[PDB]
Amino acid sequence: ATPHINAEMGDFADVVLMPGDPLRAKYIAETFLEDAREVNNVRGMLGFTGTYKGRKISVMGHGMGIPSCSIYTKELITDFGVKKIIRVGSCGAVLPHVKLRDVVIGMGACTDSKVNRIRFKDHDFAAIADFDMVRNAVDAAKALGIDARVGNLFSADLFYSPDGEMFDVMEKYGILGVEMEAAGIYGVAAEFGAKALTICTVSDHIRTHEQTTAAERQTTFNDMIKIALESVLLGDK
Amino acid sequence: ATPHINAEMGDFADVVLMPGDPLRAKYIAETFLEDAREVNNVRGMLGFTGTYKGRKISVMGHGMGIPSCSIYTKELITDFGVKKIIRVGSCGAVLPHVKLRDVVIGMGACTDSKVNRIRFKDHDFAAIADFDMVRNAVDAAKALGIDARVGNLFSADLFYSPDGEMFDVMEKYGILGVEMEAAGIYGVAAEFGAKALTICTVSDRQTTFNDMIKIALESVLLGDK
Amino acid sequence: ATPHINAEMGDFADVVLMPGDPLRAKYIAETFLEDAREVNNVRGMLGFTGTYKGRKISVMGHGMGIPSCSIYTKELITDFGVKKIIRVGSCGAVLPHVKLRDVVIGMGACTDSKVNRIRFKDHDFAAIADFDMVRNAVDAAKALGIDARVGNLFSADLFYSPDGEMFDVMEKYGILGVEMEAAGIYGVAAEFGAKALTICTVSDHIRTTTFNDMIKIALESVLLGDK
Amino acid sequence: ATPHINAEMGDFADVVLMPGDPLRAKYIAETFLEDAREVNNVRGMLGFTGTYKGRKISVMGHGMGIPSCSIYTKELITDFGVKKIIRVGSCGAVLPHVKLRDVVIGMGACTDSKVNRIRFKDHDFAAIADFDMVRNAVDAAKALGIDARVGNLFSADLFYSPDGEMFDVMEKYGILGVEMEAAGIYGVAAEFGAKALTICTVSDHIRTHEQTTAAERQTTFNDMIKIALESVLLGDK
Amino acid sequence: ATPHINAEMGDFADVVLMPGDPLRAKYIAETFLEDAREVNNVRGMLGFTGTYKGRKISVMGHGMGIPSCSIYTKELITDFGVKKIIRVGSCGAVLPHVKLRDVVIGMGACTDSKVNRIRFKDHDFAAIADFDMVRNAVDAAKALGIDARVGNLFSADLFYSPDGEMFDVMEKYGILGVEMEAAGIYGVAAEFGAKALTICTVSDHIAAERQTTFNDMIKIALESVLLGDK
Amino acid sequence: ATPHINAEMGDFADVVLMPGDPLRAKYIAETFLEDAREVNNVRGMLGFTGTYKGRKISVMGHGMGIPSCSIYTKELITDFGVKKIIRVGSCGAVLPHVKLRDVVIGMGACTDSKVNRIRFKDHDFAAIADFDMVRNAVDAAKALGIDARVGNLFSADLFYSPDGEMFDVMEKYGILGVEMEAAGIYGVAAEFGAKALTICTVSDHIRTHEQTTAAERQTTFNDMIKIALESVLLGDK
Repeated sequence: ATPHINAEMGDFADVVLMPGDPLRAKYIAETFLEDAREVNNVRGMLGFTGTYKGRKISVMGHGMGIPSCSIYTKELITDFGVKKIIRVGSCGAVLPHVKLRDVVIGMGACTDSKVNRIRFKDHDFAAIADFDMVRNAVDAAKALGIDARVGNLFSADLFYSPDGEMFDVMEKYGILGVEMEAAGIYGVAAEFGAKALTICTVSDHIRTHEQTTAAERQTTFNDMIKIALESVLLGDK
Repeated sequence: ATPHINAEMGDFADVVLMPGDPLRAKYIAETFLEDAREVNNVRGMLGFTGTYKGRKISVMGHGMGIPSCSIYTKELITDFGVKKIIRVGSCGAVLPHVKLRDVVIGMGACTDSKVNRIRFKDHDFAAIADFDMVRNAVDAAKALGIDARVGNLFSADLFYSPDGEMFDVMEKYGILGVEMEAAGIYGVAAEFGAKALTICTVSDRQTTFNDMIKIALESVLLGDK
Repeated sequence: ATPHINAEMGDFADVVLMPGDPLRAKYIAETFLEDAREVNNVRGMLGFTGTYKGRKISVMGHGMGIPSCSIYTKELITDFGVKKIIRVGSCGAVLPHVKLRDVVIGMGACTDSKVNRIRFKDHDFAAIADFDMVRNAVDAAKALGIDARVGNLFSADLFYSPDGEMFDVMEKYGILGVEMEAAGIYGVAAEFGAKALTICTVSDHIRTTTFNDMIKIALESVLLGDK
Repeated sequence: ATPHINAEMGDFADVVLMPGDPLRAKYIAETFLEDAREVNNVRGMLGFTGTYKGRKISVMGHGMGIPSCSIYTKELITDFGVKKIIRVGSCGAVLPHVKLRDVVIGMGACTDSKVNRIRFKDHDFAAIADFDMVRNAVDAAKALGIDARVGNLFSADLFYSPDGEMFDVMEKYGILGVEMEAAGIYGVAAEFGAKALTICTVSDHIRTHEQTTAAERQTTFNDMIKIALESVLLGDK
Repeated sequence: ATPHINAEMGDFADVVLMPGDPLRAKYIAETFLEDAREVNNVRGMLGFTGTYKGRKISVMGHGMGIPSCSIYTKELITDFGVKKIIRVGSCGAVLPHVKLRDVVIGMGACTDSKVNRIRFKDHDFAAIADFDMVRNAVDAAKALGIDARVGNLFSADLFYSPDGEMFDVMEKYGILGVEMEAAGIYGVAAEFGAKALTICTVSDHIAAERQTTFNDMIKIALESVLLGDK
Repeated sequence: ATPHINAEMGDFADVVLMPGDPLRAKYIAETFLEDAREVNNVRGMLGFTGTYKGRKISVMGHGMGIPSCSIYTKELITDFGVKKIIRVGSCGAVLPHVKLRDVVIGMGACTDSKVNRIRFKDHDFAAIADFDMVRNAVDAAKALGIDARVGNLFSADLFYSPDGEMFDVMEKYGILGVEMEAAGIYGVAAEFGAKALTICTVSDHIRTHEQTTAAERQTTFNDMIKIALESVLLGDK
């Protein structure tokens, strides 16, 4: 076990899907995986392992924010033999043509966190996904007939920012979705030698003010999960 | 209701105790409060309201790290009329004379987070607790036969430090304990005009945890007078 | 003697009150201390030692700004056995409801100086006072009928700051008073293992109770700490 | 014309290959393109336009360093209608089994430059390539039977680093190649709304001290040019 | 030889003049130097060695931007025994009384580059010229009857700056000229123990005239070297 | 009068020499000035005005550190018509070839203070002296048979630094002397539109370990003051 996961090597698949919400992890396990078993509940951060079309797969919450997900992703990689992490999250949109419930794939993740500067001697570390994982997601989505845009996310430390003007800058630079984790997970993946990808579903739009309910975020963003799971199968070929 | 809290104004007391672990919040509610009711379970971040010695009190998890607890504390303050937040958590000690099971009260919280720099035009914001709450907690501990240490915490963004350079520096400048939240909560309290305090037990013991919760709850009653 | 203080161990009490102005130190010594003697005059930075209600006490100017007071406080702590430093100064208020002559106690001090970042590997060091000292001062003030405000100071490097809008930021985050030293003194205290406190009187409002009372508060606060 | 390019709209193709070395640009024009004509010589920064397998294509030097290539790529995007830029460069390797003449594709670019912080309110902008261009390069390389790793570059401001320890940090975080431009070009592409990709050839090894000659860098790194040109043809499809 | 300079110790004089444009280096060699010989052409960054009034002089382009000129100046100093470097460039003006064609001598160079912060542990390194060289340049200009201002340049990383407001800040602080190199050259000079100076002519305010003015700058630079030898 | 100077316009000359120690200002007034009179004593920061070779000259302490000297120099400039400020101080050396008693003229001043960053939008402001004042000082020193070094000072915020390694960095980039004021004075002069120069005598060494006599130090001090005073006369011509 590790300080935040009461499990043993073997309990997790070598690929883990990770939403921020452990309740979404539960819904995914119950809906998409066969023979699902709970493999963690420390701090209520539910994780499960099951099979999807014969392929062993795990799904576990990572909590909100870079510091939270950095803990779980590190633990999975060093102690549970996890090779790939697919974050399956929600994000806010700033772009006019990005719509509620759109699926976005974060090839890169910008951030206002200091964690990567701490890692990288105060220079700019480009927090990027694994290329093959990005391509597997894109191809899985095309096979599924689900649209998906690929580009930059922005991983914010403050969901409630005092600096509203930063959204104008994000939009200018083509940021697809604003969430709170991708850059941190990508940093961890680089530090500990694993592969990672963040896929998000647009749960609110910052300019139009539209949003989804907490219940909707918890269970209904299934397009991204299908993409994630099928991308794993492509990855195995 | 907010995106992160499925409740309405009135469901929370004006004072909220917050451990990181929502299961700890459940434990606190079931152990210390009368008539405990679950008032939030969005994302499993359990929140409860009940009474302690007749005083309305809430307890809810804040999750791990500055960004997580920043969300919950802001929403409680701006949407649920919360006036005081007391974080009740664990910390790792750095000093030789700061023993295991010691109670530490964070009058200040250092951090390697950028959030307060974002707030404060890239200058040094001293992230501090509300003094009356600190005094209340010190007095409540004394009444219970405990000498709490009062001083600086360090709120880390990285539980798993890439290099661990900061540990010796924290020791050098007299930091009492390392955790992952206080500096963020204090920033929120300052930003939105509320009062906050972080209390921790040195974990690097069900008695001392209970002791800390008793300190927090009794400190609130002191503040009410 | 140290590079900036021509005195020897024993010349200073283990508690030193420090105004920015050395002539204010002279005034405090003549007004409050019995059998006061001058113990330093290097650079005109007048220091004195005497007694207050029988308690040995020193008072000495620290000059203006973090770099200046950092020198004097370090030398006092490392070479003269000083355990407690109490800065007694004036500050500007940015909050509407803070009044002229309000007393402010800096439990913390924000700053735009780089000194604590240099100490703290470019992270945020929370520059704080010693809790017991803060409490002693609150209690001493209350005994005199004064409700001191307890919270953050901001220690500016520039008295003539080019960034007026920062004062709005200070107001938004609840800064009680603006001066030029607290954060530096608190960094020195942490660095060298001592205790410090800054008490200020509000002398003006930035942008569009007496001094003797403040000194009494600081001195009486020491007596409480002794008990 | 623009301040650094004496040419007119239409003189450049909508895709431009750019080495930092204008003499490599000249070699590429003479060697890979038919009917190539010089379209720029301002400051000796040679630019050419010709066809590759019937497709109009340009190649032009961008000079050494972020500030130099930022000027040229900006002027090309805003004033000559250029839609895609492919940097075709050289780089130093820090990883043990990245060897001389290996081709590396920068899906991202780290940097110690301040330019993106200036653009992005002092936060972390993830300087990334256009995904489709990355995939086109990967596919072209596969078709050509040429190996090419995809990952992070590091765009340095100081070829001669005072801080040698930074190479250890690059190595730790899996940096494939150290050059001096990708992150700047990616920042310009984002700022002015175009698409970019950096492909490099390993010209020296920072650890073993193996290195190629100035002549070899000028005129023998042809694998990366084949990939770049074939990838454009894929993108057109 | 170095990866960016195909030449050997001795091919260069111990003083090198450097415009950004290698073609202007070629012009200088051809115009003011005798017996000029091309000594570098890697990346087309032309370098020449000749004599001016009997004194061995080199001139070579440095390309655009701090990273570019930093490579050339470093290599000239460490591998080619170069002692003094004089940048002879163009700049943009932000001050009212600074006119097109004015000659500015950069005793200092401000910058928005991170290179000196990298050198100097994230503190403020004042990127300054060598005093004697500045004085030689001022004295030569006087001898030639050319007026010159001595002050701060600003070395910008982005010719196309997203931050329009910074030019107001430069003006407020008396920046004489905005170019893209001096601060980097000065950092190199300090790092490797050589001497440097940047002289610029104002080419913009943010034909035959530009010629005369360019020549004037070159004459100041060359004549200042002679003064420095004395 | 101003908040830190209880004097009236005309009480100061248009040139003010400024040592850190107000007692040194008194010494200078008594030793070099005719008909000296005290014109300030607020905070014990003694200032005097008199004549040197018939020329009106002032001398006033500035206290220790950037924040202290920034207050005094600003007030002299905006409210007392002061055009030139000459700091005359002591400094520590880091270079072995820089000897105790050397005279150093700070044409530039590096610093670890944030004050110039605050002024200059977080970029690098080169804190410099006025060129003519530097030249006047070099010439005055020559005429007195003294060879002054001209280059960079480093203005430190911390006389007792926790960062011992910074001295190696200073040495590496050729810093001549370490003091605590020059960069702040130069920042003020630039902000409020006056001219400044800092001259220092080397009084200690961080790397070497010579030791002088008080007699030698007073001679050298006097030498520096003569240089400052004579440099003013040169500038008047």
